[PDB]
Amino acid sequence: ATTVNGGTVHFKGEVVNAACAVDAGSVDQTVQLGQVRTASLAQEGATSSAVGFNIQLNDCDTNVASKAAVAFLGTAIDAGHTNVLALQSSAAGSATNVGVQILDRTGAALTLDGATFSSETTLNNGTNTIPFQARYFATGAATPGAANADATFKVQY
Amino acid sequence: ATTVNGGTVHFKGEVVNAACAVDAGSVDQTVQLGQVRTASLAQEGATSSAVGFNIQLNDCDTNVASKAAVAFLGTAIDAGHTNVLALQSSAAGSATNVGVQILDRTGAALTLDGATFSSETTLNNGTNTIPFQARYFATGAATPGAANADATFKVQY
Amino acid sequence: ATTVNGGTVHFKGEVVNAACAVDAGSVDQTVQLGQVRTASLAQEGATSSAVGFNIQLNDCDTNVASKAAVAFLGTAIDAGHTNVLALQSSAAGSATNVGVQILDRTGAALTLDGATFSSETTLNNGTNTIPFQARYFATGAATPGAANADATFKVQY
Amino acid sequence: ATTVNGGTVHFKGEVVNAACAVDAGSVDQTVQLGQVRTASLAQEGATSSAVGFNIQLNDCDTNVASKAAVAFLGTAIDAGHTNVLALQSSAAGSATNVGVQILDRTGAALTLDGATFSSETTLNNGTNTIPFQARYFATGAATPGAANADATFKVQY
Amino acid sequence: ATTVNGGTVHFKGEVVNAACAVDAGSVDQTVQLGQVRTASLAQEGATSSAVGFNIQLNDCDTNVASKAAVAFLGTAIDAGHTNVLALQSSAAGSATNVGVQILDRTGAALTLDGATFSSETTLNNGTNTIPFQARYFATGAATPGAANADATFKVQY
Amino acid sequence: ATTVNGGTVHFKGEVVNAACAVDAGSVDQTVQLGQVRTASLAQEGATSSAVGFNIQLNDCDTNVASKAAVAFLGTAIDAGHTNVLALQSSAAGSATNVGVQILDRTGAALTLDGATFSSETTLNNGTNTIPFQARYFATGAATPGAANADATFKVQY
Repeated sequence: ATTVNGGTVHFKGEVVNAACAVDAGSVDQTVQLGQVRTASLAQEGATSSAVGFNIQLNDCDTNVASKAAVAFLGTAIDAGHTNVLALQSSAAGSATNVGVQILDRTGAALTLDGATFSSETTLNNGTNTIPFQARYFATGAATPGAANADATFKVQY
Repeated sequence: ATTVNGGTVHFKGEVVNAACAVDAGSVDQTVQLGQVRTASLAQEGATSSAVGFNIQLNDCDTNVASKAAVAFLGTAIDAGHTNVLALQSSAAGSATNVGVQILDRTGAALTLDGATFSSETTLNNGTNTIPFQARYFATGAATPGAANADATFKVQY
Repeated sequence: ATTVNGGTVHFKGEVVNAACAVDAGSVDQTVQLGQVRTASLAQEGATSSAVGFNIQLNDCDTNVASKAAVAFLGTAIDAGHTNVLALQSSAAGSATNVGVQILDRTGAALTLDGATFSSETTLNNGTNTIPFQARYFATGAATPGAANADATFKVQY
Repeated sequence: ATTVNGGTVHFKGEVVNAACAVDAGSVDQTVQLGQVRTASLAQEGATSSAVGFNIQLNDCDTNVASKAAVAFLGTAIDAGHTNVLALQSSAAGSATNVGVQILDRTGAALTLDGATFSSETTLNNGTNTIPFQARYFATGAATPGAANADATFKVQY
Repeated sequence: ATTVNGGTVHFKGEVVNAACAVDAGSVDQTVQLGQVRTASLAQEGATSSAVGFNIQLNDCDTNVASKAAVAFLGTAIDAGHTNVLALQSSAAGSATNVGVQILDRTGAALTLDGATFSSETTLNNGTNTIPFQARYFATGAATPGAANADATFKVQY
Repeated sequence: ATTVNGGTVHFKGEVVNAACAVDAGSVDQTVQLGQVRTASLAQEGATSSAVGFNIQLNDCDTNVASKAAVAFLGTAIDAGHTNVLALQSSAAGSATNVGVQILDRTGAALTLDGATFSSETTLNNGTNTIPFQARYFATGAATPGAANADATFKVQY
């Protein structure tokens, strides 16, 4: 009695054929960076502190593959600096001459092409986790405003 | 001085005459499933792990009705299997011979007709929450690709 | 002062005498299919992935009728295959030996005659929504080009 | 080499001398009304729900004029009811004893004479938009069939 | 080799000459209201709970202007109640004798004329955000059905 | 009993013979730019912040082709500046001496001819995504008004 309709529910997923699958808690997330002062970013080559995140992998069989690495794809700020993201801004006066890198666990930047791969990682029989860091990078004088970036990634076995 | 026009803002809502109303945070949402390997879906009757969601109800008076149940409506993959969604794909080569079910809290699939109702649930004077789960189901051999589903629902008092 | 004429505005609507009326957002719409490769459509009986749409009904009284179904009317590609649309092309070299079906929620094709009706659907006191799917179908070898189809429909109480 | 003629292309436009000009996307458009049941239109004074549209104005200087209003011109169904359109039908048995009004943002009908003007509207330096609504109106008992209306308009500064 | 055409991409934007510009994430959005029971809207003067939204402003210089306020423009349900939206319905039997207001941060309704402005707001050198609320309002007895509204806005410096 | 006709439904799609097909969610879309102040666009060579979009590809086989790139086709504002769109305006006083570019992931403008191609991109076995950015560009002094652009594209394997 007194039946009423509801709303709508969507679904998102994938079916892949590889060694180890990507956890559902890491297909889309949001890492914060907080704020950073212009006095810490004065000249070219300036660098702030870094925060970290991770990529979780589940149902990981060692008998079909041994190691794993990743690769990233974004948008360079300049053809001279081929390792810094551009700014996925809101087209309403964001910051100028800034950018964010991606640091490997070995401690180096990555080439944003989708072909440069990172170092290897030995796996287990189950849950595996690979950490990464990110930090701001400047190519000169900094300006106040806003800053947002966005990128995708890709793994290899 | 210097007045400038803005943009446009829309509104969506309903007015219903029933016992307990649907929360605004659950008329439209998006639950992720992540990924799943083809090796876990080999033969007919294959089953992966399940994630969960919930439906929130507010302003719920016990004096006009006691219990509540739901029902779902989608699209079957086959007339033999009357409890599995089809794939609301992008018509660009998604996965084949897969599908997603809906598991009740009593632990059974539901008939996608909009007439089969679930078990009852005792209510409170205020916020009430009913949980559900979903998981992948196969009817044979699996293929790589993509997978998206979509369905609506309907309650009863 | 300084009065200037404007343009012209048209109106389209209907007045029907039935149980439940058709929403204004679904008397005329356009569903996309994107693209599809010829390698996925090789032999007779080939099938691609499917996208979905819906028909919305409003002001729906249960006291005058209980269930509802639909029927479609188009143009067959052949008298042997009485369930596939032809191609409402632009007469400038579109694709050959392709076509689009309509899948019911029970998971079957429909006979394009305007007399074959689909399965029933229980109604509410208000907004009701009935989903459907569509996908490409081939009767042999496929050719590149373009593809457009068009059809009408009809309901029953 | 191998030159072939094409087709024909037309042009439509105006040159006016006033404060603010009419956008090209609103000299001719088509607003739908969907359907409406005869049970909602039973006696004289019956009223259905309303949909809305808008008129867009561009290059609007405030220094030459301040406010603006509109006026409409159509065909009355009766000399007693001087605010309801007639039915621009197809002379093949459309609906009887129906009609459509035009509601101002202040919430009143308009006199279809081309001399009754609406309320004022303060302007900006650029894009301005004035909304309006329309709904069905009856003067007695309704009949099934079809319904189409058409009208023009005129502004004032 | 094997070059294939793509689709079509559009663009929307504005160029304004003022103090502080409107963020791209708020020129067009959609706020939900969920559902509301008829028992909470019984007599004239009835009121339900409220949800909130905000308007984001970027690249905001304090040296050219100090404060800011907004104004709204819609369609009144009645000339007696000059602060309640009408219902931008689908002309297929939506709800009757309902409506939605707009509450300022000072806690008052707004006059839907496009000339009544709200209270001031002190600005920063960059991102600024102004919140607002909305809730259902009734002028008598409520009916079941649907409810949709739509309005535009306009700022001042 | 009491059968009533419905409306009309259209279909749009393509059949192509290439390596990787275009997703249905990206044959036609609309990216917003919001607003931008005239003070940020003062002289020739002025530049605002950028927003981003992407092109999704599905059912992508690596065994028939390896890399992919795109090309664009629009309308230049001048024969001296062969990389800036014109303004697909409404012929009612839009902005003057503005325009929008397209930035590659390598960080350069593109020649609007339909023959200049972008950089390569390594592919996967399935879903692939290629990002791009867009921003306003000026060739002198800016004017207030409106701004809309439109372009098509084309891929290569």
